[PDB]
Amino acid sequence: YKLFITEGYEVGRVNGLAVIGESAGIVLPIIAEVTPSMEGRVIATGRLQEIAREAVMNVSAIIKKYTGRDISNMDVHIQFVGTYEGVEGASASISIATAVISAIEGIPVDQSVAMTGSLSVKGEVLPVGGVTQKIEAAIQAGLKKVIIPKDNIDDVLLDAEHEGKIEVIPVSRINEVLEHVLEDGKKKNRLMSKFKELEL
Amino acid sequence: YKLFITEGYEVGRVNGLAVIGESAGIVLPIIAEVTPSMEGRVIATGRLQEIAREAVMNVSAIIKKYTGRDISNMDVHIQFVGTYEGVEGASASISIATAVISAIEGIPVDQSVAMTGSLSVKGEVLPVGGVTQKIEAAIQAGLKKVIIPKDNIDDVLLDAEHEGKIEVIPVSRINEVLEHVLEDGKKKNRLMSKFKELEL
Amino acid sequence: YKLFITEGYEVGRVNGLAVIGESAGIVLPIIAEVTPSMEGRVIATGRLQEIAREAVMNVSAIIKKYTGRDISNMDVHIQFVGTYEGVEGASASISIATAVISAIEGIPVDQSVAMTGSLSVKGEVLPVGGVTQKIEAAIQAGLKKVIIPKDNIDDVLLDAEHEGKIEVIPVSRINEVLEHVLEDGKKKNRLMSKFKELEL
Amino acid sequence: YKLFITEGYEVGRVNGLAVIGESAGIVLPIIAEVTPSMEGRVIATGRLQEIAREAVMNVSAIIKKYTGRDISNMDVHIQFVGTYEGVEGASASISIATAVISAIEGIPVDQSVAMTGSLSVKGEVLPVGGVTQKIEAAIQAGLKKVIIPKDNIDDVLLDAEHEGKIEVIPVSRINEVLEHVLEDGKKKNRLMSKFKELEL
Amino acid sequence: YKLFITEGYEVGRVNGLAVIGESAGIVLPIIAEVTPSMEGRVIATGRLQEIAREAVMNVSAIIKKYTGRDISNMDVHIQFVGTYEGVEGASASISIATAVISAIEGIPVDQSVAMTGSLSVKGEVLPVGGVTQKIEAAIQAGLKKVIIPKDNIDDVLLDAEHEGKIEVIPVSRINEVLEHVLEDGKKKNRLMSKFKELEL
Amino acid sequence: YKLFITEGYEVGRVNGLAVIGESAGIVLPIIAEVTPSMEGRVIATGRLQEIAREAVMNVSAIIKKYTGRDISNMDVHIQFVGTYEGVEGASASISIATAVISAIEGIPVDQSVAMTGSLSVKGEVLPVGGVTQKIEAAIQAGLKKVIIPKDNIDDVLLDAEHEGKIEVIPVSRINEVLEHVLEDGKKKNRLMSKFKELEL
Repeated sequence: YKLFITEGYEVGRVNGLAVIGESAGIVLPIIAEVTPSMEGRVIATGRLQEIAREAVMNVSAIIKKYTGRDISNMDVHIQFVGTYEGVEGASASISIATAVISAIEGIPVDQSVAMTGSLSVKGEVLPVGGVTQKIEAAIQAGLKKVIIPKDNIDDVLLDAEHEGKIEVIPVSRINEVLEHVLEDGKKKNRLMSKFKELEL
Repeated sequence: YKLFITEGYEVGRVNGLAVIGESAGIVLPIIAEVTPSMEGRVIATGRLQEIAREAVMNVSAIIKKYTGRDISNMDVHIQFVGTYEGVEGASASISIATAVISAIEGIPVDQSVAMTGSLSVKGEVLPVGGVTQKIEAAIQAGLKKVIIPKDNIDDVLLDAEHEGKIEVIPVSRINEVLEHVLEDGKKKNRLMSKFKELEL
Repeated sequence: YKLFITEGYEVGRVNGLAVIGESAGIVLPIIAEVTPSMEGRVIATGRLQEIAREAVMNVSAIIKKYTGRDISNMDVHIQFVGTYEGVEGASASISIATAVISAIEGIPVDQSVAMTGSLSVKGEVLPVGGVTQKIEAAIQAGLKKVIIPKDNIDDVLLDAEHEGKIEVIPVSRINEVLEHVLEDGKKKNRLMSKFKELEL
Repeated sequence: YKLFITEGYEVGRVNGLAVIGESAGIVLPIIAEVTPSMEGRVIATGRLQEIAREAVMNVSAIIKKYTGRDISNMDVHIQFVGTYEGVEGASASISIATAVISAIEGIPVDQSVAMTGSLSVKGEVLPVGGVTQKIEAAIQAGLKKVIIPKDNIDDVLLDAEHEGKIEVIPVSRINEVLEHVLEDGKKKNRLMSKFKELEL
Repeated sequence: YKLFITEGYEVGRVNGLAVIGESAGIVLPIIAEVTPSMEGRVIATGRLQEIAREAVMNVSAIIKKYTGRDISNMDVHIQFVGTYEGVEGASASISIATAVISAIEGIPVDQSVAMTGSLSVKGEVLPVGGVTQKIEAAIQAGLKKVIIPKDNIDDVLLDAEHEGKIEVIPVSRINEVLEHVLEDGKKKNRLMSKFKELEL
Repeated sequence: YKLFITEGYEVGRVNGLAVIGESAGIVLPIIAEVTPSMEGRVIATGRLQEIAREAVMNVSAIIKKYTGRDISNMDVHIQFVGTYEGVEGASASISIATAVISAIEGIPVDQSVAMTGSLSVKGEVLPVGGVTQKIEAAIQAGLKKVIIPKDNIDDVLLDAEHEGKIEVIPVSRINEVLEHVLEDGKKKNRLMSKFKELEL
């Protein structure tokens, strides 16, 4: 069995990438759900819960500023699939942020893409460590694409036999991640129109 | 004596399956109780407490989204019957989730069924390890049925003399687990009507 | 001297039974005290502290559900009298649970009774090991009665000269334990009226 | 030199009695200090640290119940004077409990008294072993009085030439120990008034 | 070479005295360092590590009570210079305590002084064994002064040719040790003002 | 073959010097590795493991105080190359400390240097025994430089034909050792800037 899905589209689920130990990359699937708060809470358990809370608060800024969704009045649940000891996740991970936006908007995410990067409260995608290791993991998982921060493109020390078993997609801003992973359709179009101010 | 019940119906109690060491499967009975919080707490003690907290938070998402029960304002108590060293439980175990739903709704669970699987916050049943070992344990316990994730059906390496001393029931979503284990009646019917949106 | 009391009534004190090694039964007196929390804590030290924490959390469910006492806002102190190496106690021991209920309610417990059994969060008394050894210990201690789980009645391999130097009282639920050990009076009557829903 | 003081009054210091080997009694002076926690801690090091932690938790119940002092928000330091191999101390020792009450209340303790006994969380003084050996040690140390549990009075196998080189004071409850060892004055009177409910 | 410094001032370093075998005194230099804990730890290795842990916990009581320093949130490192087999150190050694206070406060210690004594959690200096042997060692090391507990002044069996090749300074309390060894200045004055309550 | 490298630069590896028997000096190469702790451990095996544990704890103080690295959350592995009977190593050896700093910082060490000395928790280099024997060993190994404690410069009883087949470098503090052995570059410069407070 596998803990990640590698093809097709799913709401609320993203293949993130992480590091275990110093340099063993792993695929870290995230699943998010949002519910009415019945003062909403971020609900996460386990080792990576702080990384989850930070990612949800940062994406909440962007969700409030650009889409006007009332995320402070929602409960946001973050699940990491597969509980590994000594995982390090990217702070304010873009995979968690993307999972949340997908779950709130009801727009499926491409499972054939993996991604790593740190989300700023302004919507930027900030550079992270271990990009080569994480790419290799995505290659081993048989993913088709990997999103990485622009500032980490120099940081890909592939191989000669690995370039390219995967498409690398550099990004500087969250709207770019969403263009690359959200299923095409009317809902995606409406959403992207709301981020035009972030582009500007 | 036995620590599990193997026939008839009980509110709040589910026969889960776990692994001890690498491959010794065991029946892991779960009992749940929910009380008013008099900001509710998840109360669990011992080695498997994190597995319990994760399962209750994930099922809480589904309970809030689909049934509208105010679980954040309830104390949820999770008990594992029999304290074994070096048990590994399925993350976000479906047995804990089912025990909680049974306890909140007051609908008894079939004790002749055992189950293993990981619950997603979206209501999916995700694949887990050690499925053959866990099935064997249920066979040894003289259970009649075992629920496993769909994605683990290939993972059943039974025997030739063991197929079939037990009915195997593959599942992809939590509402399926509930159809298979909750006592039939008006309360079960009302509950299942609330999950039709999960089916959809 | 003796570490246990064998006749008369005492608030907060119960003669539990345990096993040391494999089959040496011992009387394990428990004393409990509850104080305002001045977020309450369970306070226990030593080898059996986990058994104590589990028993107090399970009985807390029943105390909240049926009597409405705010036990989350109390400190609960559990003392085991006599510190023996390699004691094994019944998980979620009914003696600890009974000591707590006695201490909160201020209703003395019969010291001439010993008991063993595991408390479920639902209020059931679950079967335990070493029942013959534990009964013998109570006989040697000169106790008059012993409470055991119903499911362990077949498990009493007495002797021919030991049946009966003690009254054996089988139980299935916590309210039965309380009927058999709490001092008769108005406080006991009020309490038992609150458990009628557990009977039902 | 001597490790114990044998006359006059000192805050926070008590001459306890212990056994080394099987029957060599020794005077075991305890010194306690309490500080604001700046979630308080019990701080003890060495072989007898568990005995110390147990005694402080048990006396904390009584301190919270009867005097209302916030001991969970204090650091409690327990020192044993003289580090002897293979000392056995009375579980939940009344000497440690008395040292703590003296230190919190600022009321000096009579150094001419030694004591042994086990404190229950309810405030009782429970019987202990080796009472003759411990009394002899106090006699050899030239102490004037020794407090022992009531239930151990039969257990004093003195001599004919030793009865009485020391005053024996039997006790059943902690308030009695405090009446016998705390320096007389207004602070002692206030404190004892708070224990009247323990007498009752 | 020598393992101890015998003149001038150094932060964090104290010449303690110990016994090897039964009566061979030695100078036992201690060096301490305190760091932020980045729940602080006492870090000590080797044979005397328990003596070190005890001394640091006892001086921590005094540091918290009188100076208000948050020592529970500091890592305290204790080093013994020269690793000798079968050293016995004074329990809760005043040299370790002084090294810690010097290191936290940044106030140098006189290397021309050696000291021995046991620190109580109340700030007293308690008597210790082998005082003559330890004094002789300080004499052989060419130290100028030696601090000993008051109660050990009778215990100095010098010689006729050794009285006095060294100044003996008797002490009853820790503030006296600090008056005698800390470098004079504004920092020492501030510190000593905080101990006036210990004098009282 | 040789167990030590005598020219060029290597991360994590240092040529220390030790004594076998009374006066046979040997080159004692140390290799260190640091890993995330996945509460870190010092991992060392064999005869010199205590010397290794002491050196790592002392250098940890300096690493925490001056560079802010979280070494308590790292596993530190210390290997001694060549297992000789009856080696004596310098307590808190500066070679082990240097190997650790090199491994954490990723800055190679000059293999043409050997060193001996004891590290204080304050960062001083303390004198050690057998300096002549150790220097001779480095000469025989064909090393180019040897670092020794300042206080041992009088202790070099070379020869007339041995002065100088090697450069002797006296040191008083750890930052001096690092200036002399770490490969020049930006990483070394950054590190040395953090020790300026140790110089001061």
